[PDB]
Amino acid sequence: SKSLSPMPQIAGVTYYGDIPKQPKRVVSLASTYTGYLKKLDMNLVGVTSYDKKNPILAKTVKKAKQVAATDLEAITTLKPDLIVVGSTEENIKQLAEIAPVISIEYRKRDYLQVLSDFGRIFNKEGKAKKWLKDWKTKTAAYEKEVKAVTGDKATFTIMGLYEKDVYLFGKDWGRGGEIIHQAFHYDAPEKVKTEVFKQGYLSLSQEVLPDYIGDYVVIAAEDDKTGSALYESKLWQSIPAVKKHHVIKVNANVFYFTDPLSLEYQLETLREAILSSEN
Ligand SMILES: [Cl-]
Ligand code: NA
Ligand code: NA
Ligand SMILES: [Zn+2]
Ligand SMILES: [Zn+2]
Ligand SMILES: [Zn+2]
Repeated sequence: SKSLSPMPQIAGVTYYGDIPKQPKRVVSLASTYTGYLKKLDMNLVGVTSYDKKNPILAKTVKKAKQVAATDLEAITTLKPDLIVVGSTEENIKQLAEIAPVISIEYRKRDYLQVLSDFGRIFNKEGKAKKWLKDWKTKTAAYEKEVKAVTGDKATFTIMGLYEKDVYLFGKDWGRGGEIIHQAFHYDAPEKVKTEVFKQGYLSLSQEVLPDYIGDYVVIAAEDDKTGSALYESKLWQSIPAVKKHHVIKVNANVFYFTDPLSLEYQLETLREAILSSEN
């Protein structure tokens, strides 16, 4: 009985059932996408734990219930007309019995394309287009502002800390890489381009970190103590970028994401942090 989405065929997008064009009660089970749906003025009745822990996005979804993909009863009771999942979810069959499902395979469309793709699915092209135009202009302007500080050839490395582990990231695996490498067009060290960019991420032992850091490093973490032992180490303190105060420590609870709401916060945060590196 719902007016239907035109359900365009788009790389990475799979539809289960007849997707509504104008869903009124959306459950997002994919934190990668929740804020895209919010930007397009969807009514989110269910979101994920990650969404509730995202201090920027959470402010806009207070009325949504936190749910996990296993919460068949809670999701049913929310009476959704659309469920959104990532393609690695394992109970899509059961979810699609509750409501139509859109399943997205990560990385098939880039962080900007995802928004315009949802614009086509929901006939919200104008909202997507306006946001994307503003983003293009603003990021070009900000690229000039930050390269006025660093120079145009400065290298950046994206890093994240989790538990006792260290990771590097490329241009399209979160942690600020989309803004640093795609929006600001900062280069990365050669070793990062060669070893990290294709896969998107790389597990590293701490002792080799100096070899992967050039001018600047952006480091994501979920709490301000995860990195404490690393930061006090002689190894870390030996790195030229560290000596120069070219370390930018960011809050992973928002910096994991690439939705428009998270990005707006990240963009201003990174712009200000690059300026502040020269205080
Ligand atoms: Cl932050
Ligand atoms: Na966590
Ligand atoms: Na500023
Ligand atoms: Zn129950
Ligand atoms: Zn550029
Ligand atoms: Zn400096």
